[PDB]
Amino acid sequence: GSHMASMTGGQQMGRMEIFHTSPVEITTINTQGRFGEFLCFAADEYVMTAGDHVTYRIKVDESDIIMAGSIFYHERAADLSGLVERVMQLTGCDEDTAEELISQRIDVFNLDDIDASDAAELSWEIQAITAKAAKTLGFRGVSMQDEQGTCYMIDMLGHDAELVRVK
Repeated sequence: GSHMASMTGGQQMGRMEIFHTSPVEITTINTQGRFGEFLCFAADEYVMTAGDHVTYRIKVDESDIIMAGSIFYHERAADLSGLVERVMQLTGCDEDTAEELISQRIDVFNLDDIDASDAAELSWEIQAITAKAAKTLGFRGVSMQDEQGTCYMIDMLGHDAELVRVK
């Protein structure tokens, strides 16, 4: 069975070669992210910082973040009540930041307001909790603010052949 996704008919709109990082050697997906959830990729050559890690270059719909980013239109509307209590207790974030934080629109790396020392370690947890959002829609389409300024968290499906080492 399977091999059906490989025989796709141009269903995936616009693929983007992305740098997924997990310090290892290419054998199995470590799937050990901060949420036990999907894997991180960074934009540009800044896969982590330097390329001393086994990075994977995968092809991904640029549309993924667009159809997933639709979350940031509906969630605050109805889910607000639960969201407020949620992210407030998740990483001690004020509702203003909290709401936008769902789609990870601000890591403490760009933030001078909140103490970017302690909140920095919490921002890794923000990345974990943002994967929870990506876990809900099915399209993972989520982005962060890293050294280069945008990271993304996407699912490492059993199509693992997609993960091509780029160090």
